[PDB]
Amino acid sequence: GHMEQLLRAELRTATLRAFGGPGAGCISEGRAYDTDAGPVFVKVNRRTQARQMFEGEVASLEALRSTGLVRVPRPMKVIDLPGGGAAFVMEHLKMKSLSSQASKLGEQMADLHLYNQKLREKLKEEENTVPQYVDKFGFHTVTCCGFIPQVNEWQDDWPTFFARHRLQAQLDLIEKDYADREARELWSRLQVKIPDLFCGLEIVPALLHGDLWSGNVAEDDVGPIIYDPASFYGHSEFELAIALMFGGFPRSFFTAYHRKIPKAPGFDQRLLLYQLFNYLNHWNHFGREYRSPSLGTMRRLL
Repeated sequence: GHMEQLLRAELRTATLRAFGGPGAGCISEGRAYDTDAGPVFVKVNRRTQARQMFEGEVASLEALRSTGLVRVPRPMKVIDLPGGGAAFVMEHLKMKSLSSQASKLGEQMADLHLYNQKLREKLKEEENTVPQYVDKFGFHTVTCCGFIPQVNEWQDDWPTFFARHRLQAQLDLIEKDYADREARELWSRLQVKIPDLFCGLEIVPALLHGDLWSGNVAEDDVGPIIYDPASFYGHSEFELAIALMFGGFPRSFFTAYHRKIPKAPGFDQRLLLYQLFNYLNHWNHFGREYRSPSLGTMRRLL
């Protein structure tokens, strides 16, 4: 069976009539189909690592949806395609661009980073008493930021996790593909200074969307919607690094967010360490074009 007949088999509808345009106006890829059981959105990708990439997104969607705090599209099915790759069926929402609900979202995001912390505090009262806190950084599965199968192996210390499984992840493929001299030299000097940027700070693992830029965030008649997660447990300030970079966010959004999680001492230097990951990752996805920002950033830190 091809794409439409396979979608009909797994969704149990005879209709699957389509509507909408490229990503319904917001999502980068995708088409919307009206089926017997209401509407769905289908994302297609014909690379080999498509299923895994999509299986990472369902874990991400599964984990944010289970906190009740933010509205994400409900995963539905992941169908392997005969011509290579996979299709990912999901609940279809109608989406406007984030304007009025930018106040509501900043506090939804703020709650989401504090959710796992409210869980630890419940377990404290539970222990002394005469739904599960995550004490480590990482994720139970491979979620992808793009088409790079990432590693979310649980590490206990955040600077450790981030340096080896985020930054080194990227500067390794940058060494293989580009053989960039200024990159390896700068990275060897930076890697030692990272521990000095998190002193005077206690970090409680926070569940992150993982790619929260202005183009992965919308709104509804009901409220704000986020989508396209690359989720893991990390440092809440990381979530904002990509959000700032391509700034389509209203000041509404950060006025709310920082009411609950205010900017801690050292915010503005760790901001650079996190935007550094995104610059590297974009170098690897989009070309040498991101070399000037990537290196100018490690230059800046030192």
